Amino acid sequence: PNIPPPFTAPYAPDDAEIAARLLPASHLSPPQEARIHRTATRLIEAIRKLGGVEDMLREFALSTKEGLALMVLAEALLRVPDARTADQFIEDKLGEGDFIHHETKSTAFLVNASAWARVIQPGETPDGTIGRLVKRLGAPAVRTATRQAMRLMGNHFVLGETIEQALERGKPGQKTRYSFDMLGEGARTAADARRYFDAYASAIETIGKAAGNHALPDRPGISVKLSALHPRFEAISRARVMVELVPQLLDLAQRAKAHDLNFTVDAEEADRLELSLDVIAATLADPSLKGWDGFGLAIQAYQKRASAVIDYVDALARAHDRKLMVRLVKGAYWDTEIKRAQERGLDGYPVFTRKAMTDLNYVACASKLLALRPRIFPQFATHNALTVATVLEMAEGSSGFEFQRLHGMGEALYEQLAKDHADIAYRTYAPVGSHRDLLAYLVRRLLENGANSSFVAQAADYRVPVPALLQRPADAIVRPQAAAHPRIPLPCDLFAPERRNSRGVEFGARTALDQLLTDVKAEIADATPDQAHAAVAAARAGFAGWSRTPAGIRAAALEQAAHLLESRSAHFIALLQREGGKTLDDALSELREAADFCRYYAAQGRKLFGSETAMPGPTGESNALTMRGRGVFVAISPWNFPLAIFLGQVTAALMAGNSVVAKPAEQTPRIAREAVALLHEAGIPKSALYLVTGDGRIGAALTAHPDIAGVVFTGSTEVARSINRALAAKDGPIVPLIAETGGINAMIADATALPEQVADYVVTSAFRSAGQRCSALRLLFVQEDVADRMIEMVAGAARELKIGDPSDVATHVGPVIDVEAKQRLDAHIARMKTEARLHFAGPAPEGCFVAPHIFELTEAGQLTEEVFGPILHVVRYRPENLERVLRAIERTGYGLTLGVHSRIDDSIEAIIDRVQVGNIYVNRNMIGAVVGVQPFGGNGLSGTGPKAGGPHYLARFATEQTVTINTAAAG
Amino acid sequence: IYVNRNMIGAVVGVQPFGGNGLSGTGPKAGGPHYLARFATEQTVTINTAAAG
Amino acid sequence: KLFGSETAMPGPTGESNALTMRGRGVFVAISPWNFPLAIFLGQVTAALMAGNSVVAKPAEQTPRIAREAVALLHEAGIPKSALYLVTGDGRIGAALTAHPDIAGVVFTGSTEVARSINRALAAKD
Amino acid sequence: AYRTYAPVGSHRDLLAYLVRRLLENGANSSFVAQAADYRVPVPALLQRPADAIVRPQAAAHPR
Ligand SMILES: Cc1cc2nc3c(=O)[nH]c(=O)nc-3n(C[C@H](O)[C@H](O)[C@H](O)COP(=O)(O)OP(=O)(O)OC[C@H]3O[C@@H](n4cnc5c(N)ncnc54)[C@H](O)[C@@H]3O)c2cc1C
Ligand SMILES: Cc1cc2nc3c(=O)[nH]c(=O)nc-3n(C[C@H](O)[C@H](O)[C@H](O)COP(=O)(O)OP(=O)(O)OC[C@H]3O[C@@H](n4cnc5c(N)ncnc54)[C@H](O)[C@@H]3O)c2cc1C
Repeated sequence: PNIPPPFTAPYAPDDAEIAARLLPASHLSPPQEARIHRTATRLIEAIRKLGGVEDMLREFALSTKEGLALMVLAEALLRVPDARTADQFIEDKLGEGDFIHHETKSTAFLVNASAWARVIQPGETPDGTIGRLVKRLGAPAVRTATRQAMRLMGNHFVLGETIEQALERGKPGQKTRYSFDMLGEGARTAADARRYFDAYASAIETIGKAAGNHALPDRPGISVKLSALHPRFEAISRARVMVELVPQLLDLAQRAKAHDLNFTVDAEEADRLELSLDVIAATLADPSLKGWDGFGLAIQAYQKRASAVIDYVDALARAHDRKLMVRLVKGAYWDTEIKRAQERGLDGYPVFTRKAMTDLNYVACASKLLALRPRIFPQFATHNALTVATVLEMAEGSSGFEFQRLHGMGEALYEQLAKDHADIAYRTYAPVGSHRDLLAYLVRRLLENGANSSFVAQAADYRVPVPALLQRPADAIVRPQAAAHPRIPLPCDLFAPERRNSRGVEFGARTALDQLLTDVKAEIADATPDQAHAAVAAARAGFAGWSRTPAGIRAAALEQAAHLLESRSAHFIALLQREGGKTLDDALSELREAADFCRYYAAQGRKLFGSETAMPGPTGESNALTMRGRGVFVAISPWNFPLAIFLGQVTAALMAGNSVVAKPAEQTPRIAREAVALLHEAGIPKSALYLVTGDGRIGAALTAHPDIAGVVFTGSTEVARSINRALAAKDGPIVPLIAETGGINAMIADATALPEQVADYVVTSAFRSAGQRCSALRLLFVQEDVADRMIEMVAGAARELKIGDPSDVATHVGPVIDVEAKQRLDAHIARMKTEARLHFAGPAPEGCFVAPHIFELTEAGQLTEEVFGPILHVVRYRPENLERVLRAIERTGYGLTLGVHSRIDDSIEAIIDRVQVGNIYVNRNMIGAVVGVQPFGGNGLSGTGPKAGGPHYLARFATEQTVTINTAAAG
Repeated sequence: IYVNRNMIGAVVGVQPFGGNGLSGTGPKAGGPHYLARFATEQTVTINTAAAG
Repeated sequence: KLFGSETAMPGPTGESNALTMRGRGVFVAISPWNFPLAIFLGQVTAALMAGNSVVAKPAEQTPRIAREAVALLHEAGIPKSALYLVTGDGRIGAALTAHPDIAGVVFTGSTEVARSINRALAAKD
Repeated sequence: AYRTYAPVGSHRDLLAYLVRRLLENGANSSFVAQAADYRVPVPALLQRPADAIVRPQAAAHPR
């Protein structure tokens, strides 16, 4: 049969339609249900008859953060050479003080062994995760919880500083009772991708030398992650991924085949499904994998596409005439998928949103997989007693499949299953790898053991009666229309009923990305000072009628502008790419933001200007407060968000009842002209909105005009002051100036932060849009104990960014706006090269490009200007010198964005309390403020306020009027 | 604006008082838009996904 | 109502977004002779309420009431370090408003003086 | 100094004693029960009685 086409199932179909088929098909005869019920009751009875992570979380009532901190402290304590020394520490030091120090050191130990190896003053304020733990449970219970974490870490994990040390520790002249769930994921650098490859290769040899003499399926397996093997494993980098990753995955599959092992490609996020299936298919196709039945992959039942992934895998197996071992799981990234679909404004969720639907689809999928025997050998990975009992019933035997579990979970379940059914096979995986890969793995692990819907958690809570654990999924759903979770809105309804959300696109769905790429590919004289003056006068004339147009009618025009923007998204995205130099995601994002500005100011507009506010007062008198347009606003906009900031400023002014003269940046008048024509078409009268183009001279003519009633300006600090001076110089009214200006934006990362995550956030914040965002990271402060690893990881990550033509989908970093910008940037770079350590200087293509650069400074004071390009500055610091760091941030006088990366709530809160920055971003990137979600704007040298996209913005464009009427003659 | 009564003696919280043009910048003293002008906004955005 | 608590913003799951309002810094309060108690206290307590510290310069003709008011505020709970009274002419007012460390001016008085204050502010770097 | 008492007697007198004993160990307001529930932070166990009452008129239980 034919090799199947590239996988392209619909990403997020409707749950009800799926439920309409799954509900009737799940029906079981009374004797089938009786067997299921009995088997499952027995399994749970055994479960409720050792210790696991969930038990520790439940016993001390620990959050996932606290669980994490104790397990990290436990691993550090287990690696102390002399056990008595750890014992001394636990009793004498732990819980007595140095709470943050212990948490910081034990976490740093995971990337910098040297870091972990003092005298504690009494009466120390208990802060940090551990100190807060101690205030809550008492120091003695914390010691007890750490010792339990120590038994868990020592018994359920195979760990070392290096893979060689992990592998040596996990050794059995016999066979290992465990398959390896390797720790690695998401290479950030080319060197990370090689390290993980070598770890996998080394693991396979160790596993091989101890594999026993039986045939599959009774040989050990290894689990592998595509993201570990390639530093840009993403849909937009598919071309380079097919060429680079496939040979590497092939090399490991071959090494595995030589020991006749089970080799399994793990399933990761929904946006990587298609790409992974492409990688897997091309790899499987190689003739070198013939005559071996161990190749396989995981398939996630929580996805709506799961059943189609099974069809695809089967056709693949028939086309190449292979036997595959296929792992069926529910799925480990549920929270991530919900969040991403909301952020990306998708039209639905790739996963089910009711737990019972996952459970339903898992059983339907198991049923399908069982009938693909013997070509497919199904592996059912679950620790759910009901799921196990149900799959066992459907198999009608015990041959041709196995179950799977993770070391430290499901032990009692599968022991009992083995007693009641001697021919049952189950595979046990152990997590194996290096300390530097532990944190990322622990976080994912802890979300499921801490989940309340989790079977493992409930079974361990004796409040939950056994029969509750045995509810059939079909009886929890009942009706197809109930399939979706009622308390989780679709992304388009995220703000309902306040306003509609703009639509995004899933780049990981090739149908969506291809169409978007296709639609997009398918798509000005200056003004004289006299024309600018005529513009003001014409706007002054149109003001009277526009200010008196009812607020509902002004709002309707904004909402219609939003609708037309989204309807013509391809036209505007094409402009943003060609005139703005933006990558596809930046342009799409800008388009969304422009439409979000319209709907949001429209909604705030009705609330603010829709009706008067009655003031309390004496009887026989009415007092009403209203807000009226001010006059003609002059809107001056920058080149870097030439559509969204342009429209945000303009539609705010219009919404408040002002007429507008808008002057866009010299570099981007075409998009501004398309925007203005669009507003006119949406309902803005020709007499309320005028576009005037030209240089700073034209801008200065507008702002010097005696008849204007206010200025809204976004741009350089220097120009804002001159505008402010030109206004204050007039003898007329003092008009409002709203000025959003630059920043020297810092980020603080401590040693409790995950270095791979921070690296991601730093790369994005500093280098996305070639650093041409006002919110961009300019200055990273990183704690010395993790500084070398963090810097190396950011540098290695920056080197994987494709720089080039913005219209190419694979491009990460497009050109800077113009030659003058490139000249200023290249001059700062030349200076920094003689002044500070160069950690990275990327290769730029010929043309208007500047590549990411990373410099380390001796001190923050060496950075004195905002440099508007892809250039990161790094300062390493000592933990006790945080005060010097905070002062260094205060000293610039700026205050736009600040990033904070830390596990420690008390440190985060101490930083928030201290700084005056407009936008603080904790444990995520510092860019992409969402309208109505992150009201965006800074203070000090960074801006005047109020914040754009927030609830205090519109009022500033208007003036108040109080009407007081003596009503006593009416009675 | 005062209709069929005198033009003086604005009462705090009843007649938010203050003018525009050459008469003032705003916001009106004794009204609900006054305090905000003396303050600055701060947005704190926290990724809480690790907590669950 | 305004500073008592943060405003939760709508947003995606797995993320919190809170809007707060903080003091700006040092406010200079300049008040006229014609409502020497109420406009003095209106401007002063508003700035204080918003979380700013205040340097208040009353009109030359009415410092005695201004001093009694400031003393009364201290006694009612305003720390000495949050509120200071400076008396003198327009030149003293001009000293306060030209100072590079102040975070805002609240002014009631003549149109001509407002412009000169506004010019002195815009002149700063 | 502290004195420790042991329950001493015959089986025929146990049931009546156990019932009374079990009402206090099972009580949610019970200090012993709360201290053994790690959900309850140590500072909660240390609330002074006078601060739970606050006002004389609140002395009686409202429900
Ligand atoms: C050996 C092994 C290997 C694995 N490999 C992978 C892999 O490569 N990729 C991967 O993604 N997973 C993988 N998993 C699965 C993941 O790690 C979890 O263990 C698994 O999802 C838990 O399922 P369950 O039957 O044990 O538990 P349960 O408590 O029955 O099921 C919990 C699951 O339900 C789902 N869920 C929770 N809430 C909702 C909701 N509101 N709506 C819809 N669904 C919901 C989630 O998927 C959650 O994990 C693997 C598991 C094992 C044991
Ligand atoms: C050695 C010993 C001998 C004892 N002998 C006697 C005896 O002879 N007669 C006798 O009656 N008790 C006796 N008790 C007391 C009784 O057995 C309980 O042990 C005691 O009341 C618990 O108090 P506490 O300080 O340990 O615990 P706590 O948890 O502090 O206090 C619980 C007590 O609060 C009271 N209480 C609970 N709810 C309310 C409420 N809503 N309003 C008002 N009060 C409330 C009850 O008295 C309850 O026992 C004795 C206790 C001991 C240890």
